Amino acid sequence: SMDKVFAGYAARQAILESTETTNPFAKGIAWVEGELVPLAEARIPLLDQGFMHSDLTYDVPSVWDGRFFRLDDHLTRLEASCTKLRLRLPLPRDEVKQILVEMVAKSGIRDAFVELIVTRGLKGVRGTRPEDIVNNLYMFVQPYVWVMEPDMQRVGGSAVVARTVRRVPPGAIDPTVKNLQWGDLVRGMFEAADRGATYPFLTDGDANLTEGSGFNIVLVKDGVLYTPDRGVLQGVTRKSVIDAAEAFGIEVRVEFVPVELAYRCDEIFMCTTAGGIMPITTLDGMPVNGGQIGPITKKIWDGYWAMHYDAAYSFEIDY
Amino acid sequence: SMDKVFAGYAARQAILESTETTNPFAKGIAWVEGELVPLAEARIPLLDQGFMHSDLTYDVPSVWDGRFFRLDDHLTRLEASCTKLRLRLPLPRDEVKQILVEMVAKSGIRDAFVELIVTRGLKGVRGTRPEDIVNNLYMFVQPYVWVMEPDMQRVGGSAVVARTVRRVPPGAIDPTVKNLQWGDLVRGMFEAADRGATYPFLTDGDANLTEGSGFNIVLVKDGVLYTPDRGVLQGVTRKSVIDAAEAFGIEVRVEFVPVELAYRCDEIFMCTTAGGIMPITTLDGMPVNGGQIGPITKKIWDGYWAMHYDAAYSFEIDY
Ligand SMILES: Cc1ncc(COP(=O)(O)O)c(C=O)c1O
Ligand SMILES: Cc1ncc(COP(=O)(O)O)c(C=O)c1O
Repeated sequence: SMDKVFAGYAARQAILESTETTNPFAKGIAWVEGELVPLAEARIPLLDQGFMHSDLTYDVPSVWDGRFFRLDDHLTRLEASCTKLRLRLPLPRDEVKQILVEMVAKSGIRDAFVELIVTRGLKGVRGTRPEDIVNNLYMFVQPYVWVMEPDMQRVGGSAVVARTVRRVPPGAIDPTVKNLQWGDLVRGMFEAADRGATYPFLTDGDANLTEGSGFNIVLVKDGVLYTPDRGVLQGVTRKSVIDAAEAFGIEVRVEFVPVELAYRCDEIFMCTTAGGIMPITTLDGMPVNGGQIGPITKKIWDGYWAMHYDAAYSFEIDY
Repeated sequence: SMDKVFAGYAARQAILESTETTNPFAKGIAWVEGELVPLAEARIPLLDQGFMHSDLTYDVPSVWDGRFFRLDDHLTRLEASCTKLRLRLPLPRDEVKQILVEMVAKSGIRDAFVELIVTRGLKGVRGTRPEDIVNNLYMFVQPYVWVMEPDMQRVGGSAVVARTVRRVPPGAIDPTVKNLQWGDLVRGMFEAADRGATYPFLTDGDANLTEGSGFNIVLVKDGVLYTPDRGVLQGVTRKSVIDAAEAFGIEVRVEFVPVELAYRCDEIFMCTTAGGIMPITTLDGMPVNGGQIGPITKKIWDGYWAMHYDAAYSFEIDY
């Protein structure tokens, strides 16, 4: 049912575009210091510690066909991330939700990438008394972003297990805290391109799989799903994959996933908010179990997008 | 001869402060997109990938008593860092040097912290063709920053070996590439404060010392200097420490430094551009070999500041 999903998106894109010459927010909208402004014009202070030392957390809910998807899960993860970094969401949570909906309405964007950022503020942890630290908030709405483009999801992507880089371990930086410190992940993207592939899979350096440059990894083997427990973000897409699998009666094991399972499994897909369910059909230059998108991947694919119209996981925005 | 160095600084500081209310650049000046602006007013595009994914490198030379210290070393390290990250300094190096000198002069600042930042730009590595990527440059000059303030340097600070966090390993993020991804270092600063100390010493997760939140670590035992080789920034202050130690006939060992050596060494000091030579007299709540600043620390301290008037390591700015 990719045709239905992608055709609906192509149609809504054409409409969105024809608003660009008259709606200054049609290419994205940003919230900065309580003002709304076109995304291409948003500026932040050079001295903000979110920039000076990437001292921040963030989270990215999405809108599809005018329905916010699992927004409360994203806001709850954001607050959990903040707590773990000794940050505090600078506005009441219900007010933040209110602003996000309004921002989407003004943009007219029906399929949107939505980002919230909480930074330490203008005074850094080093030599500022904690009582004088004032956290900052930034939010923006932009057109939906594809870690895997629709036309590649019909074909499958190519991945490698990275050998020149490995994932930052939790004892250095907690990967359950969503953060913008992408040094290892960018190295991985460089390595995949050098090796003639699109996506990097990073190990934990101890012969287990973790995650990639903006996605969780799922292996399928003998009808069972396998996905890394430790060392990764606990994605909302992954959580939706788990909800779908259980509804379908497919076993899911969130556990230590040895690198070797990647070379003898039946299917592979990545999952993430900016793109959804993303099949992988070659691994280290070899077809994954024959090279075709697998049946369980397809079932999860359809179940994920179905959830976007399910009131238990979504709500409709008034534009 | 701390008295002379610090009293000279205090005097120049009183002059600078007296002008804060009439020189608009006296609190700092920034270069953004070819424009010079007061530092407190400088702003960068929200969508710059230096913010969105901390996809950048940086470097921090300094000015002392109107004399740039080792600027060409810092600029060469910046270019080497750019190369490792596949970035390119956006202006010719000699034009970059000329702008900085101009910026210091306009500010009137005689003791300056000078930062250069090269970011990926407005288009990210994920989903932009490399040929369409355009790196951005930001620079600023601000009053000299003290990781350890003069009064504390006369007496020594207190550190802990961090036990809730360890340093990001090189196979994840190269610590010789100066970067603003301080997730582990901020955790270290929190841990130190939680424990009633100031400075965190992070290990490599294999029982060896690395560096801290903005500084290298040097141990002194039986007349020999020891400082970690792998897993740390190759500090320009550390390079100056080595030049001074060789000048004095003191042996320096840049090698693997087991954590245990910190508990039985004779002296400890930190070194960094933002403060210079910073003695440590208590470790994990215990005195370091008596709790007094050691004689080899004092010799390195004096020689470090003497090098700031040596034409081989510095040049005078025309204000
Ligand atoms: C490193 C990383 N892992 C996993 C994910 C997937 O998380 P989620 O499904 O909540 O978007 C992302 C999100 O972009 C990510 O950046
Ligand atoms: C992590 C880290 N280690 C060491 C240093 C010391 O480098 P340098 O002496 O060149 O300033 C710095 C400087 O702030 C640093 O951030």
